[PDB]
Amino acid sequence: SMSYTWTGALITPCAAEESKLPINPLSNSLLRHHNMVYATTSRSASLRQKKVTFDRLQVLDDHYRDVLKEMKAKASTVKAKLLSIEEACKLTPPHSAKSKFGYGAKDVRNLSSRAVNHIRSVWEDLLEDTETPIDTTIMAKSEVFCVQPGRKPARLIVFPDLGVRVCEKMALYDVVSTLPQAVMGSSYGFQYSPKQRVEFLVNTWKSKKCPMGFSYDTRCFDSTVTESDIRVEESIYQCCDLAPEARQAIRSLTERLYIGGPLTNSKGQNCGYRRCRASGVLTTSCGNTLTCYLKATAACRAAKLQDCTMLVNGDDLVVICESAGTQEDAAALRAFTEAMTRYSAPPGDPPQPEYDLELITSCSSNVSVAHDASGKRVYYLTRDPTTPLARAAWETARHTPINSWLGNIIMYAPTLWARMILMTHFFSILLAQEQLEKALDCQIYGACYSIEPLDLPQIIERLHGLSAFTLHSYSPGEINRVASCLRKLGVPPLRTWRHRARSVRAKLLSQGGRAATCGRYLFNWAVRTKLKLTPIPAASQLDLSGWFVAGYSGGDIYHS
Ligand SMILES: O=c1ncn(Cc2c(F)cc(F)cc2F)c2ccc(Oc3cccc(-c4nc5ncccc5o4)c3C(F)(F)F)cc12
Ligand SMILES: [Mg+2]
Ligand SMILES: [Mg+2]
Repeated sequence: SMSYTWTGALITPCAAEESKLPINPLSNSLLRHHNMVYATTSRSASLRQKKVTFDRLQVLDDHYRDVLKEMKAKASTVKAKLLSIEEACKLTPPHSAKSKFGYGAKDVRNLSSRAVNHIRSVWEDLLEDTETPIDTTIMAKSEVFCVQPGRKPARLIVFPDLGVRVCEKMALYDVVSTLPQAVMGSSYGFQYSPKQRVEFLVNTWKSKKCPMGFSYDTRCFDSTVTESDIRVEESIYQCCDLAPEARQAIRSLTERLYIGGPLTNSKGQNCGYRRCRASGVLTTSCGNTLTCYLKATAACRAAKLQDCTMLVNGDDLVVICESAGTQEDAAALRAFTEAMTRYSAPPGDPPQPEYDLELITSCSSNVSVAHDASGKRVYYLTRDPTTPLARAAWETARHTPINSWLGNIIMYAPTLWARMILMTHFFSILLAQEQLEKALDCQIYGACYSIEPLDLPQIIERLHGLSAFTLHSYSPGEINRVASCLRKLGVPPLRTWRHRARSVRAKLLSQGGRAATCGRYLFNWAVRTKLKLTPIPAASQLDLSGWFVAGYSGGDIYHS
């Protein structure tokens, strides 16, 4: 069937939308080529629509069937619980989109009876109506990027009302947080912290006689997802021991929301129909990871690829296997892609086989190596700084709900670019406005957390280890990439950053306390007379477990 059907009404904005980067006195310290930075607007929706709209083609075979059964067998072991309305309400973010029934995020978290009552209403309805298609809203997502030798058309977000959203949680939150793990095991990409991820890639890599890996990029994965896939996906959820209420809710949500439904623009007009995965629902992450793993695993048997391990993060997939020879690999890879095409997961960019782990890119990230205080090789997760930086610049000029910079510093703490640019820049600014104390929000795996800037040392040490503060002698490849990017966006030279860092470091050490701890560890790279960095007390006792459990992009999740 057609992934989408349009009535003609436009994808409309609910407020004015900024697209250019504001010439701000602060952002300018970061990068000078500000016209290279942009934000997507509904003004490009049409372009994105033409791409995400097409007729899916799917042919399932015995391999596909075999893997599904293997997957169902494992899910059979799961027993998912039903969340109460309070638990579900506590999971709602404060910024989350208000309901069209007289209540907003804040009311939900406060358990305001007007809200909680309508919520119960939607739930009762999910227990009685097993057919009626639930309304969704379509919007153009506003994200920051850096131009390219053109521009990226906005991405479309389809999401149900806050009411239906607190319910999805009530019936599927426990499921999407545990099932993927039970089914895919070591392959479930969201259970890892960046370091546990690198360790997993490296370990998997070194376990092959002659390794070979490749990343597979599906063309607009979300729309490749068919009704069949969605039902199959639910068939798995159904293997869980579930309270009657939840089993019904899942059955209904599957037929009324997940498999497809009507579309409405911000102006309340009928835009069309969706017969594929909605980005803004709770099951997107889990659903896509399971679906991708299913097809990919089944595809490897089809393409005769030998002993292949996989790491899946939603629509993002990377695969490592035993090389059978240069030409044979290129053969099987193509054989793979076709299998996936039949499964309705054609590639955006044809996949190319890699024989060096540093060249494989998954989750926009690659694995690279540097050295610690003692000169020991250290492996860490990195990526291209372009978008991170561009967004960092934008988040400097405008007040913004989520701070991609904070999250990026956390996830990429050991990288050269995060430590030299981001850490310096933001502390330099925070320190100024005396904001070092204020807590900020950011997202890790789509989930939303509230982080205190002054706890970055503990956090970083816990998730990465002390070496995150002393890595040096990065790879020439990471060095080249970083440089090119920094040069492209007009970022100040290394020296300007070393100076700026030496400065903020001093201003931090004087403040004493956590501030001193920040200056001491975070900026140890700037001073000639390095200090001895010892394990930070607070780090010793931190529960960063909930941080790396599952994915929740578009899931409307907030962990307090
Ligand atoms: O391997 C290293 N080992 C240690 N240090 C020191 C160091 C560090 F251990 C951590 C940190 F947090 C900052 C920092 F200093 C390096 C510092 C810079 C570098 O790479 C270079 C070298 C020369 C120029 C540029 C360079 N080209 C540029 N072009 C435009 C703007 C800025 C630029 O900087 C770069 C860089 F873009 F950083 F990758 C490599 C290393
Ligand atoms: Mg974990
Ligand atoms: Mg895609």
